[PDB]
Amino acid sequence: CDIPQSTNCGGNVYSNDDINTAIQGALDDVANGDRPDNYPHQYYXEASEDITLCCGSGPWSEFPLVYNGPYYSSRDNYVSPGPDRVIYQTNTGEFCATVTHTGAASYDGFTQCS
Repeated sequence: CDIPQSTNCGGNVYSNDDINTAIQGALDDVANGDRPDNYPHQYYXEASEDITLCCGSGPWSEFPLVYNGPYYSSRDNYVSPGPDRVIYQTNTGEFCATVTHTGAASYDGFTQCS
């Protein structure tokens, strides 16, 4: 769907530019064989009960959502991905959702941003 003007991930508010930057960043990264901290990761889901995608069929990818993006981490300079992520349609770059570990029931769990 169209990138929202802003999104609230457990207190961290990101703009449409932060979101777009994450997706564009991830696509460029993949195109050049640079996968910072091994992201993007595949998003395996439609079975998900608390995450609603606003995009079509998979495959779906997930990449860290951060300020002054896009997220980047290097061989000798580790940078934490933080708790927030963007999910996009792998083959098209279509925005699907913003999710976060913040406010989830377990450390590895996710909830949708508002």
